[PDB]
Amino acid sequence: GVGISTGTFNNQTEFKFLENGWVEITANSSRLVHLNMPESENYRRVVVNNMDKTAVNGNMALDDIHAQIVTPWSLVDANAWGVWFNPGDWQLIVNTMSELHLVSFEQEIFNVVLKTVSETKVYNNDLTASLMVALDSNNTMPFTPAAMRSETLGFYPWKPTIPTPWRYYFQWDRTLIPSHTGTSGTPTNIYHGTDPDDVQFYTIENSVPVHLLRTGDEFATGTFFFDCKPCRLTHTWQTNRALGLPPFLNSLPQSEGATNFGDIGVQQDKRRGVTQMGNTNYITEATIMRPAEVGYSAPYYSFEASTQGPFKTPIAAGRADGNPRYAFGRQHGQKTTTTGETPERFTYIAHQDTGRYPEGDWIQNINFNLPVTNDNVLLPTDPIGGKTGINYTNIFNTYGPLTALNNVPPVYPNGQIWDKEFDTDLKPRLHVNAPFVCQNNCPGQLFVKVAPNLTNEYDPDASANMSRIVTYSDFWWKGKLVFKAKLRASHTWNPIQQMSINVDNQFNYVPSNIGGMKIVYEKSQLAPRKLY
Amino acid sequence: GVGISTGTFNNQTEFKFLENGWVEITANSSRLVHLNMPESENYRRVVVNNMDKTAVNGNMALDDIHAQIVTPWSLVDANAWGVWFNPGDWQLIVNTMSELHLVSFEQEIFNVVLKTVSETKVYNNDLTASLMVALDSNNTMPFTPAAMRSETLGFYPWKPTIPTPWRYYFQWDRTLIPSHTGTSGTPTNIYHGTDPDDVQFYTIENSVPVHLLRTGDEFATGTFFFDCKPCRLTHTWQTNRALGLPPFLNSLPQSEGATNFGDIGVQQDKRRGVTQMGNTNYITEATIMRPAEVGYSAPYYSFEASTQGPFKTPIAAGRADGNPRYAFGRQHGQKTTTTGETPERFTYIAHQDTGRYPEGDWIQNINFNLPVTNDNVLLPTDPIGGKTGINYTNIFNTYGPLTALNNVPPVYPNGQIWDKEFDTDLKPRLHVNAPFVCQNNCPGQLFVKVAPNLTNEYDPDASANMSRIVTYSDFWWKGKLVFKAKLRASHTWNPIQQMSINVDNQFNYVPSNIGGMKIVYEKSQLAPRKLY
Amino acid sequence: GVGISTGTFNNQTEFKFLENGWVEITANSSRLVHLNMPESENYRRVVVNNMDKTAVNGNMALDDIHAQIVTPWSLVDANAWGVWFNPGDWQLIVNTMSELHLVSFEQEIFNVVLKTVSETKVYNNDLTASLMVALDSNNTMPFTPAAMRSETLGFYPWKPTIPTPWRYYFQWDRTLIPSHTGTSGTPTNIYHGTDPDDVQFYTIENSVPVHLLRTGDEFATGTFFFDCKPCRLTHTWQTNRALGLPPFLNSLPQSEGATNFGDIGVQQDKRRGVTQMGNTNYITEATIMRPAEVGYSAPYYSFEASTQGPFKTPIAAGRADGNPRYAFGRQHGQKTTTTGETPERFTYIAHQDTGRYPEGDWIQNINFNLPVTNDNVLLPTDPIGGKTGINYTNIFNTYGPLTALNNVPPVYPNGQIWDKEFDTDLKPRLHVNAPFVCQNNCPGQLFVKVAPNLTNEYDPDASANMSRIVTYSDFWWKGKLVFKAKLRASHTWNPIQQMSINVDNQFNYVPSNIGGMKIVYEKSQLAPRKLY
Repeated sequence: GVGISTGTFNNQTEFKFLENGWVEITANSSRLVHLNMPESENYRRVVVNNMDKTAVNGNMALDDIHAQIVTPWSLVDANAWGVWFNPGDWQLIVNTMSELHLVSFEQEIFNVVLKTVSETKVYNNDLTASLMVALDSNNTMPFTPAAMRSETLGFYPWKPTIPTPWRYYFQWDRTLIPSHTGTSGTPTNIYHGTDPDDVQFYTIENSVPVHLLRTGDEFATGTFFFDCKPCRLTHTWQTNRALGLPPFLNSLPQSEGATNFGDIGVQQDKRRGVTQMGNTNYITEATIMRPAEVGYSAPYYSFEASTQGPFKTPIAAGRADGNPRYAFGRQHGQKTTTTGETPERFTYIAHQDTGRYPEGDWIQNINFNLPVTNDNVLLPTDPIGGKTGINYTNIFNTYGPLTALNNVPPVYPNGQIWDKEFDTDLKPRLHVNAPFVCQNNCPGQLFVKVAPNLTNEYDPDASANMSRIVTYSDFWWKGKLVFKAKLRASHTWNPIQQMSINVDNQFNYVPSNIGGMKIVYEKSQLAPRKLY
Repeated sequence: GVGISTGTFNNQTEFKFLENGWVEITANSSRLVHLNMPESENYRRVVVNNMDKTAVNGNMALDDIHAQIVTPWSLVDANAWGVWFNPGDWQLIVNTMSELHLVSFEQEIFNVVLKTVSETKVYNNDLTASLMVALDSNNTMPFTPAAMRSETLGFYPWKPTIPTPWRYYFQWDRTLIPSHTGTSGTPTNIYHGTDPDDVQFYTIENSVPVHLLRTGDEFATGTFFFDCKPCRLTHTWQTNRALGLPPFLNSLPQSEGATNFGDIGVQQDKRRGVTQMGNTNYITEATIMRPAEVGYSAPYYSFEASTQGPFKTPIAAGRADGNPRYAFGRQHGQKTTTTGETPERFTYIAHQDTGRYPEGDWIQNINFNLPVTNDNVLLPTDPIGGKTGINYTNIFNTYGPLTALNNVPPVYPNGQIWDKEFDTDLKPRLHVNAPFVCQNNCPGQLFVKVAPNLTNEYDPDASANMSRIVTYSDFWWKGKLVFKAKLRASHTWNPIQQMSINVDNQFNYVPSNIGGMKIVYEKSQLAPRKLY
Repeated sequence: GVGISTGTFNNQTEFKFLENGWVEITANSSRLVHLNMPESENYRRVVVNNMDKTAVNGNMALDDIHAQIVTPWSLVDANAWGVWFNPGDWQLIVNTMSELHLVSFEQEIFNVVLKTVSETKVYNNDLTASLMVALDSNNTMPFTPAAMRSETLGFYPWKPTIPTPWRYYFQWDRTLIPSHTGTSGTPTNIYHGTDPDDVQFYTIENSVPVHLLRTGDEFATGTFFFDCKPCRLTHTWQTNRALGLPPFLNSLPQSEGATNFGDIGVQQDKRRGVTQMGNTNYITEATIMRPAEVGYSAPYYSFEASTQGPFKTPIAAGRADGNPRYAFGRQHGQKTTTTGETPERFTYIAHQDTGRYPEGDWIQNINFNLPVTNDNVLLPTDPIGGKTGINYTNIFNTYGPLTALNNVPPVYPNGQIWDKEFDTDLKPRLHVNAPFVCQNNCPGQLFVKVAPNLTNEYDPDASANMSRIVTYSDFWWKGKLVFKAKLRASHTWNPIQQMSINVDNQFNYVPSNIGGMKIVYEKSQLAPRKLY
């Protein structure tokens, strides 16, 4: 009713230790969401064209041209690690567990309170107004993860959070011929328009049922059950130079110190083994036959153009290319007492050794006369195309049927948790934005809107926008996310790397004297893992 | 007891011909293994740094820098084809069978005899000494196939074989900037050390239970059961130029001879068919649309660098790149009466036609004015980067979603049989060192050590190494490997290629007058196979 | 029999994760023990009198006078943490667990091998000689923990260890009047003898049954079951100044920085609360009434004399007094490749805040005129007895009925595990040498001896010692120690302190190039714990 609560606040993380070494992690996240009324109750088709910056030669990468439908609805996203875990629970997980599954997810919206402003300002209660809630359970509306724009719910359970205004990409065409500082003419930079065979205009009213929650009702999305593969919390260190049986050392050091080394007392052209160079007698560590390849090379800072513009070719694993950079604001980890619109940024350097170092590659003639001449070698310091700053490693792809990679690690607290799978015939082997991927069905999105509050002077035949009573809602969101983890076992004599608190990172986990909080980024895959 | 045998010698290969065309091949292999006591009963951390050879400009491929833990244990490896088959059984298999499965594997160690030397030299029996045996059934210790260093058991049932000293790769860091003969400065060549987050020190005592076998006991590893895909003993010959319906010959030869040819009596710009060149009217054999691609191109003699140095990028299929070179000694096929430390070497040229011929590739402009000019073509004789000895085929990768390949063929007798699967998220499609790959569980490794035989003057608080009685063991190893094969059927009018003995390879299978034996290499995939 | 093994080597640590958050830790420890024959097959009564060092005035603390029975038996002690755990398992325990119980213990002696030396030296096998084993299950013989002399078994599973020769304290009397550098006469320093009412001569032959193990038998002590209280792996930080409700801050900082503080905006003589100073109006943090007292003060470096000499009064908790110092050799953690008889030493600084800081104490008159004069205060800088270097805190005891303490933390790897309880009427509340204490029954001690090997010329009526054949044994010891632990839960927003590997302590867990190992000391009680 009017004076009866419809739910309970719960932001606890429960660890249930089943036997066989399996744990169930139930993460409860409760927030107070504050929502304003839409600036315009109509769907808009907007085109963004930044030719002022791209007409300058050499600024192709600064392209921001697109077309989007702007919607009077807001999205409630909880697809980020920080919504569900604090630094302590994250430490427990990444120090005690080895793998991690994703079992269940459920949401509720309760304790809705709608108010109106009258201008001093007076705030009255609209006991009869309503909040429209929609849940796209069938996944008809386009998927839109907020964690890539850093627009999820806040990371603090005691701070009210806002939802993000919903919008999606409309089709368009765009051609942008690249150039450089010093081109003669004017490269083609035109927004072509829209292809009528690709137009797709979605509406929440025509696709999903909408509930009208007043002050005393409750919305509960039933528990969605995932079916995915487990994310590993252990990293690998073995490249192709550390796979298999090492060479037998005929001379071992006698006075163990700093610069006393061992010696394989056999000439390199008189050693035993297998090699994939069928015209050479040298058996070394760079030449011996390994089972497969750990990682691959890819053209870095390469821009492929398609029917809607240029985009950076994504890289699977990093070494700075391949390392994701996160920028975010005060709701999502930045010091809540800073001033200015400059976001906080960090580059996540993963622990896994699966990337390449292009300054150490080279290609030499098949004759293999081992002291290489200049005409029989291609170095990462040789001009390709006549460009002093472009070498062959920029146009090099070594992805073949022998490549072994690892999935991306969880990024606390700004990374995604789950992700949609592409609705194509041949699916990609991994995403670079989320460790988990919903294969067939993925949790539905939760849209919220505040119902129109009309005045007594409303004319539908008026070109001007309708006149509404200034209304704003605040409700409570609750979510339950259930994981299944395995507890890790020690297989080495030596201890391993763990996450801990020390004198340097001490004040990142406690608030300041003025209530300033922050959530620094923590690494997930700490413990090593034997690859082969 | 002391005078009771604990096992039996069996080195027979049994062929059980079940109906439906399925055969069970039970290979029994018995050897007499001779083991010395460890040179040092401690684990050693050794670093090998060969900067004396790599400080010379142009010798990057001669890198042998690494770090390894040297272990007082020895490994007993039987993962090679020659341990289980002689030339006759191999002929029978590769001439009568079509596919080949891997069913079962089991090992036993029996008839242990431990002796001590007293210095003339007197050899006494230690009836109370013990031999430590460990079996890593859970696969905790790092995998180490010996067939890549040619350190498996011997290939002759009447020759005593030795086990190889066990060791494994310790983590390290290494950067080696490549150069050539004629570089100005000194390229960076430094051994950085070890990253504490990747240190992994394994011990047999802390990971596996150890049995202490005296003179009258017996160790038996239970039968391990594989679950893999069958290796095919038939090769394919069809490239992309021999797929589908040939063109109709309107003029057929009338006087069949040597140089009388047929003629497609239709102009090339007036033929019917499908082509993936949507701007040309020519339909030829180089242009017509084939279902997919058989093979791929890969950058050959390419060296990718990672956190531990440079390594050769492995190639799936060869045509000399892609063809494995095997070097080995007198236990593994070399003439047992040769003198010198020079190993015997051979390059295995496979029968399958899935590689490329870079001297016959080229890339031409999309305009396709068929008599090509110079500015509209890129040949394998054009300098890339200004290097006379490097052309575009060295930096070329044509591996896409349309590539069809074949697994690697068995290499008798020096090739591996089975292999571990990489413990990564995304697994490689094939290994280049073994036809079979254990997907989840793979047979455990068998470590042997001779227990410490202490004297009466032992002080644990002495910095010097302990004083031991010179002890050596000799035991008997038995192994059973069970395959399942299918018998092949003839589908062509013409006979096929078979392996046979002739006047040229006659004395490779019989011993000399001084007892000299040898096992030459034989090819496995002889019979053709229709690909499409 | 002669050529049949009687046991198996097992040095694995198994973690069985039962549900409800309880884990069973089964630690298996296997060693190869080397034993020589006794230097004399008789019991000796020896008196050690070091008057050469104590006759010098001021050297009372260098007293080493005592009387001991030296026994031809050796003790096999496994009461140390390093025998059962390596750094990895210790990291797992002290990072994942909260408490720790002690469930079970069992030992076995197997694979006995006895040999004789003949002098070059020849080592023959005595198939008929025997090894005497005794197990004091009824605890008749005096208890003797070896970990206080650092004489337990070795910490490395791959190094042969020796047992310690057994001996125990015989009664004696001793008076040593203390003095200083500059005393006039000669203080009384005399060894009085033995009181006939306290003589106690124990023998293994008259108290325990002895088994005679030949080459082919096995001794197994049944599983002993403890019943003790759990050791906590969490430390406390709250002293008496951090107990209860803090004072209300009427002025809170507005510009949170480094030196911006809060203010209790109430005068100290106008505050509300309870105080145990019934004649003062001041309510501060040093004066407010706390529930009880956390810790106590004790006279530090105090020497109490009794009927057998002076001894240091033991201290419960440390802050350097109260902090135990461990000295040990190459079997017990020191670098196994060092040279010299200097042992390695470390002082264990515990994490718990329960000690005192005598430089911050003082006693002032009961009148409590707050700005203290000199005649109304006693500072830690005031001479007591006229001695410039002795203040009142040296003779101060604040142990009362309001004192709350914590038990001692486990010390890896040199600390004890369990301990006997004193057989007195009123028992102490805690020991300072072991976290666990056997209340009624404690595991029996395991004595080993090599049986006399007589020659053909033996006369019992000869005053000279018997002539024996030089004999030495080596056997295998196995032990199983079962703990029950609870897995810890996170109750704070901030992470906690964990043990980890880093660039500084990296090479303490991996061996050198010459096989040099070491076990550095690790702290046990890392995570905080709310006391009140």
